[PDB]
Amino acid sequence: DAEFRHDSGYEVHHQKLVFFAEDVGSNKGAIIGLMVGGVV
Repeated sequence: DAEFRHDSGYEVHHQKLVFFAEDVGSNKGAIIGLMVGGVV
């Protein structure tokens, strides 16, 4: 994700992708909520 306004930062070799996947996994919950609607 944007660690700060989509700033640059390769971080590491591929562990960066691993972390991204985790972010994604968790996010899904909030994502569904948004799809439904905040006031829904």
